[PDB]
Amino acid sequence: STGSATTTPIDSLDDAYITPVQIGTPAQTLNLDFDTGSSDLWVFSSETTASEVDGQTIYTPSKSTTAKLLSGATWSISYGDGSSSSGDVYTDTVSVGGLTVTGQAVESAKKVSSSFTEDSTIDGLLGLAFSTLNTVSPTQQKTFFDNAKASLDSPVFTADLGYHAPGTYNFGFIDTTAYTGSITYTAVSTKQGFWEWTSTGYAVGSGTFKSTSIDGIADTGTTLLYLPATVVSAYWAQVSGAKSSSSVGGYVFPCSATLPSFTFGVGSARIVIPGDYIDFGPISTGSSSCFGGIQSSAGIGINIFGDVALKAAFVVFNGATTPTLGFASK
Repeated sequence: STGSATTTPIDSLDDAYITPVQIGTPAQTLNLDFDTGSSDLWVFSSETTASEVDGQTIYTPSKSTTAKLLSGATWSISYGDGSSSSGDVYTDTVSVGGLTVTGQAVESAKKVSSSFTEDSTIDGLLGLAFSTLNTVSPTQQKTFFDNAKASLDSPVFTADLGYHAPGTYNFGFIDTTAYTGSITYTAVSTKQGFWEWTSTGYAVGSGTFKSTSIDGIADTGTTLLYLPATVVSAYWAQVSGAKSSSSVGGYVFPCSATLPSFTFGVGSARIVIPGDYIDFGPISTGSSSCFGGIQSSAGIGINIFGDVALKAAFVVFNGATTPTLGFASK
């Protein structure tokens, strides 16, 4: 079996992408953020504190004939940005673009941090990292992808994110019309529970490619590209007037400047991120200072290949026994 769903940017900056997901019987449609950097499927619900809900669509398990409380199970998650959520667990039927899983753990939020409350367009997250990161206690739960794996024609999912445009998430098949050339596959390490891989180097604009190993994770739930301070200083040194601002919390550049491209290595192949994808607009409305898409990973502890990098390629997440990541130009 296969699944295919459209993913849409939440705003004009591609801050996040939402995909419609059907939960329960009769179906309740929620717009979820597909996250390859986490492993929990959690939603805003009829149990969430009324003051912490601001325009989101909520899941109501009492209105679903297939919903069952997972007695005693609780979950608690904290993200890299400082945001958090916790609550109880239900099992229910979940479908993504025609692909149905029965008995999926659906984590019902009782408490959510202000970061989630502010985003009225996001009804929850659908975790696609390895099930070892799931926060359900005492019984750890499987992700939607892990539960669907047996039914799928191939144990894969693909991410095809658009630049200021909708894209696609496919499950169980590789669309050979969505990319040009061939797909380069690279080894994944599952030791930390992420889609962790090693990039073979980088280039700034039309400069020479520097061969160097950059270990990082493929994360659809992170907006920006976070790389080591050395690489990031070499990129921003090419932008006139660019500087790191402590007040802003990262590199900023004059909105009048043209940004060079950034190339990252995948084995012997090159993926080129156009300069426009690195522009995240004014820091405040009317400002002449613009926020950059390539930032330092020094304060994080891990290099992250987020949406800025992923939307420049057709990306294959191969969940076979020996997992691999595939990259192709598009």
